[PDB]
Amino acid sequence: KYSIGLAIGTNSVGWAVITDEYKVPSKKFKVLGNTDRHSIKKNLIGALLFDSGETAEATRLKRTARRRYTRRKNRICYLQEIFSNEMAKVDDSFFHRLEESFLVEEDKKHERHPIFGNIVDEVAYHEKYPTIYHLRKKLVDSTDKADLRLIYLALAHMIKFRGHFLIEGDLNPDVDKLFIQLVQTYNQLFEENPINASGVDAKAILSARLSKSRRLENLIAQLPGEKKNGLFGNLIALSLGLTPNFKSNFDLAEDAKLQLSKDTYDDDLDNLLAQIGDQYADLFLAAKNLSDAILLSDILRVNTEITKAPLSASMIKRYDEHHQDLTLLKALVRQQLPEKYKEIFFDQSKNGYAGYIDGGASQEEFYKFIKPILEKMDGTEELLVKLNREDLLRKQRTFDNGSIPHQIHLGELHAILRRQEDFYPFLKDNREKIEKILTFRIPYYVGPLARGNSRFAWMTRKSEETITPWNFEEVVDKGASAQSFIERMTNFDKNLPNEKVLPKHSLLYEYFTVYNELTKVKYVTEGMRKPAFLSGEQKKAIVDLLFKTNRKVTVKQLKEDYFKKIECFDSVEISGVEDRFNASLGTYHDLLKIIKDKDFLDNEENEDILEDIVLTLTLFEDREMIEERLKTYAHLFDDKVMKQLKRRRYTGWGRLSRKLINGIRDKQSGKTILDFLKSDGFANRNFMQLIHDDSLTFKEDIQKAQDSLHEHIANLAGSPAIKKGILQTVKVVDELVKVMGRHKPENIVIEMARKNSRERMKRIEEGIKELGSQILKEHPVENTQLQNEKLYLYYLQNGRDMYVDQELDINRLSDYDVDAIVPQSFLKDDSIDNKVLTRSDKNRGKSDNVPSEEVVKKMKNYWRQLLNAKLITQRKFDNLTKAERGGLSELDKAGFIKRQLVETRQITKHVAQILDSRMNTKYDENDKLIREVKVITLKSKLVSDFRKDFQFYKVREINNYHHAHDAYLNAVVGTALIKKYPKLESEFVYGDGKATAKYFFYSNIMNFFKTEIKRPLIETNGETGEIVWDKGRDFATVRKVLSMPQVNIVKKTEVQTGGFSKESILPKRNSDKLIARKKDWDPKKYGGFDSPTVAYSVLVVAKVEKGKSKKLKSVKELLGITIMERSSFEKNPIDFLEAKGYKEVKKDLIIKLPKYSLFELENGRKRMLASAGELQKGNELALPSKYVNFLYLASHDNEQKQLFVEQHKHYLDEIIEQISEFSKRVILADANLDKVLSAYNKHRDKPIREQAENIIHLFTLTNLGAPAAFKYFDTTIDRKRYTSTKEVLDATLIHQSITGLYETRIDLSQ
RNA sequence: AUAACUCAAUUUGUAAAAAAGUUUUAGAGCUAGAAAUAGCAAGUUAAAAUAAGGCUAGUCCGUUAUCAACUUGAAAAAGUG
DNA sequence: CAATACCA
DNA sequence: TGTGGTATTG
DNA sequence: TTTACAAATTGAGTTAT
Ligand SMILES: [Mg+2]
Ligand SMILES: [Mg+2]
Ligand SMILES: [Mg+2]
Ligand SMILES: [Mg+2]
Ligand SMILES: [Mg+2]
Ligand SMILES: [Mg+2]
Ligand SMILES: [Mg+2]
Ligand SMILES: [Mg+2]
Repeated sequence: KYSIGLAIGTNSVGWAVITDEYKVPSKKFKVLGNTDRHSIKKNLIGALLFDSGETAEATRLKRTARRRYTRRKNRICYLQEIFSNEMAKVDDSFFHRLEESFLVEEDKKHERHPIFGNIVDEVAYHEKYPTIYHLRKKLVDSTDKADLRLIYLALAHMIKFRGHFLIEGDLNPDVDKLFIQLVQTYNQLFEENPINASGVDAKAILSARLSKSRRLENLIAQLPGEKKNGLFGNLIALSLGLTPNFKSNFDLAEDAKLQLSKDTYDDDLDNLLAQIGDQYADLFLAAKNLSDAILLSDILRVNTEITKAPLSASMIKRYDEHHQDLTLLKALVRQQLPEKYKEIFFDQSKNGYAGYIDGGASQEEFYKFIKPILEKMDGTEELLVKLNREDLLRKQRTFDNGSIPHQIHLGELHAILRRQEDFYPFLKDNREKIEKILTFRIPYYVGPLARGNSRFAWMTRKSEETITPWNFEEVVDKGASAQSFIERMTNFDKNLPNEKVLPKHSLLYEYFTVYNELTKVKYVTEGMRKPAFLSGEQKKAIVDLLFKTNRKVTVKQLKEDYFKKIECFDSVEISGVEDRFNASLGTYHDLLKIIKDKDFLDNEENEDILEDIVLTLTLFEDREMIEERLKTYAHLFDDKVMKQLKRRRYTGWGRLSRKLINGIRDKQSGKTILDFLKSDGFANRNFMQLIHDDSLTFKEDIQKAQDSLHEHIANLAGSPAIKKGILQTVKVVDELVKVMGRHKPENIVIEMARKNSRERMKRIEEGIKELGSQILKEHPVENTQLQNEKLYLYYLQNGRDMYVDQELDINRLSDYDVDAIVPQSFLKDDSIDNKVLTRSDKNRGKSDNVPSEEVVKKMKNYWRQLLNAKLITQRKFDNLTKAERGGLSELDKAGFIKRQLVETRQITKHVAQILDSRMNTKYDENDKLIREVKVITLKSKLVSDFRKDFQFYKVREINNYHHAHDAYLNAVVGTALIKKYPKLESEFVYGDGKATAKYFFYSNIMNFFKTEIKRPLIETNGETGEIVWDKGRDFATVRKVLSMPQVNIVKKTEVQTGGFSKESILPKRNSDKLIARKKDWDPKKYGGFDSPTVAYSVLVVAKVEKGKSKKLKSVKELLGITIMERSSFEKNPIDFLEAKGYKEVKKDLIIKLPKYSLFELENGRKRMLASAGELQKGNELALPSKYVNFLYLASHDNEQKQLFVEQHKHYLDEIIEQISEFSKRVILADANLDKVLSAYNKHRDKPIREQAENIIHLFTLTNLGAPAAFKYFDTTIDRKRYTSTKEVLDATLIHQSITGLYETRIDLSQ
């Protein structure tokens, strides 16, 4: 009797019920509650709206951060624990004074001076050590016995802020020396061509505070006859951390583009050295050394002969220079600009020095402020020099201290420990403990150190001790934990669910892939009548001769190196492989290079061992654990080989198990899968064939060896945003089926709808750096500017034309074109992957295809450079160069066209599967499923084109009806489509020369609706005779449906979750709005939080005390229960409310009111709950469809439409009138309405297009939900808010089911 | 439609870490003047907190997902036009 | 208790 | 961006 | 801000059920 239409979105689900003749039914539904109404008429069409479902990222970030905080605190605790006794002998209350430092003097239990406990000693301390780094340096260098408190302070300061762990090994803090060394190995390599390094200050040039490239050019500038692109130049550039290509230096064909910071460098250099010889290893090693020394050089900036604390010395340098320069600046301003002195050094709100030190001004803002002040005056040259160096008036605690490795803090810590252990025995006994406190780090592959109460943890205990940094290796089972880290995420073999999957780089797996690809190769020569398979002997010969001697195997190598040299063929045609084999034996060659024993690798006896080794290399990444794991094989190799093996690492997992590949044997033959791959008589059967062959036993054994709705939907792949929509639409369908008397629909039609700046700037920076371009230095940008498409494309194309080979102009982007690589008539692609910036799109070649062969030939190399620089992707490149591969065939065109109407997205298929499996649950006499309900999926293009062809226009900003209308149209068009063409069920319905034909077929699939293109008035199906569409009266029905005033729009009521409030930590203030950051921290003294989020409101009817005498007065109001207060209120609401001050609370009248709670008042006017103290607009403006269509036409053959617009331009005043009466009845914002009427009367002189486009903006005044601002023409209209929820307390509350068809209304007159 | 492999791109989920920022306190302000108020000297650092907190007491957990109303029911869930 | 600006 | 909390203004 | 890891998914290709 009926079908269902569905439109699934990220913030909405549209639904509709249709009958046989495309009508939507209307029904009487019962109304519950305490009001007048017993029932209500409802149309069976509507839409559910909801806030976006969120990902789990933020929660994760905060969680991990939390853990870091508690662990840091623990570190400090360990330290103090060690210091306890001996500190008790010296100062009874030192640690207590430390821990209560935050407290106001009034609340302190001890003296207000932290370190010593009296004014004179404290002032003395600060006088001697103005910063902590002074004390650090003192304690590192001096030999005197020191106060235990200062020792503690230094150690604790080093431990609390320890630095990163991005560098492995030990650091011992130079550049001149290693530079001389590089020159040495260079000149000792190139005797005929020497370099003169005399008078060259390598230290000042390389450690200079400049960009790496500039410094490179500075160094090269001191070398005559030497250029930056030369070998030595590339070595220095390697040391500066650029991306040099040593190809041109060594006449290579393979580009030696090698970056030092890149993780693959250590293998890139082996790959390169294997080509030019091993004499050159010295050189590159020296280069790396110099690179390290340079890195240490941006960090330290102080001679290592003065002290063993270069870092602290550097901070002290910052201090001294800040002092001197501050004195200088003060004097200068005193002399020359005496009127600006107060502004600069006294006002915190002005970004001067005062705002820099005492205000919220950053170093960048401060530098911005004094730049023209320094420029305007005289004697401020070097100050400007330091300003451009970002080295002017530096603080010591700065944003750029993230460079500091933990090894140097560790260096100072160790030095201090060694220094003072000569006086304090406990420092001697606890040196390594403290060092480990700074050093220890929980491995990422271990996870939280939990004991059964963490859903995130996986680590296994080797003993039931409390875990400390010092007993970690003995208590934690590192191996089992590291293994569990991987195995809890990896797949099992689908075919054998109890078997683990092999490593992707396993030798056996690669043998499998190579043989599987090899088995389906065929060849023909002159003498043979038909192409033949490769035999077992041939396959083995090819493997041994080609696959075991070459990294990759090409077709040419197959022909020449095999078919010519062995089979004696001068010519042969091959069909199994393209250009070169996809599979290869990479691990075989890796291990061949490492262990240097082909016979060992070829011996079948060593199979298990090699598999275990590769497994170890894959499963782990820790070199120590890898080493311990490989110990059982230490007797088989030399120590050198053992270390090389240690360095070798792999990642990634296969798809099949070892038991599937080479374990299970066929009962009759006794052969495994791999055995069949290597030899199978005449029929070289595939893995797919072996697995499905009824004459073998594999299929038998495999078939032998073989989640609620919410969980199922949650486990799908996709954004949680769309998943929310999926669950919601399932629930909607359930309710609709319930409404229809528990009868199932005939059909269900579903349609599914289709920061970054940082990533963009990153892409462009790395790309340009790879390209070695200067365009970034010549044309500097900001990430916010890259939001512009043409500019982003400009930088991605290195400021060149993508079709012509010429430079473009940044200032002329408005004259250029953005062309689509594959025409948008075929591929609806809006991404950068299908877009390109060119001067004129006519230069692309033909507009009917991929860019011409001419262009491809002209630009291929440039595109290659862009590819290697990651400025374009592989897909973009392949699309750009398709013309040399025959361009777009007709098959491709037909395919694209059919893809424009046939959904292929996996997630939608999952939706259809869920619905289908929920509806059809019965099987027939042949044990086959009975499909009572047909689930159809369409793309949005069908309904969109339908609306555009018969003028059922959509304007989103008028109201929310368009979702529901979309669902309806989905149902109609879908059912009609399959009723007309029952053959297309394979394409649209869930479950189990010609190119031109398919093209024209799919391109005119929707022609049966049209009356002329010339077709009959009544459209039926040829075989059945059943009428599918009546052009005379069905369009009328659709038009009546879209014109229906009442449509069930329901905003999902949701409890608010998340953070308690704004994170801002505010200063103290006299306001009850402030919230304590800790239990005893009175916010009037300490400041705290502000602006909490209400989880849900609550209706309270009770009494409150009034006046001095506390007279009980009856009240009725809304109380906002915050997220922080929720658990307490839910534990015992009465006690909570009474604690709030309420008395004699009517417990049974307590009503929970989440956000978006709906209330109705007088003239059909509605409000939604935005908070406990604010409301949202609750009504929908049902504008008559004539006005919607008129607006659509006016705001955007065409001449008939223009004539319609001009003949009906009086519609404007009518639309304004409708908006006006609606606003007067429901919105109640007279000031804004006056502004609107006035502004509209102002621009009544403007063209019709413009007036329509700006009338579009006016609907935000009447839109459902939260009020917002909008510009009519140039007049901004500020939002009017509903800052009181009082009127709601006497309105009628409305409880709605998911469709809004079931209602319970409560008159809040109590 | 499905399976294995090659190349690339995207998305989701988890763990271990760094540097800032903010807040209160501690870095004896000095003179003149009864008084607000002038004139000048100064500033770079540190401690502690970083969701209130919880029991399961761990070097653990605390911001995702999920949620009309009513009848029941501790609760989970069923039922109701 | 408006119009209303600023904030995260 | 959008939108609910807050102090200020009257 | 940095490091380490797994899984789908899309889409250009080779071979199959
Ligand atoms: Mg805490
Ligand atoms: Mg030179
Ligand atoms: Mg600071
Ligand atoms: Mg190939
Ligand atoms: Mg590994
Ligand atoms: Mg939530
Ligand atoms: Mg800080
Ligand atoms: Mg509801």
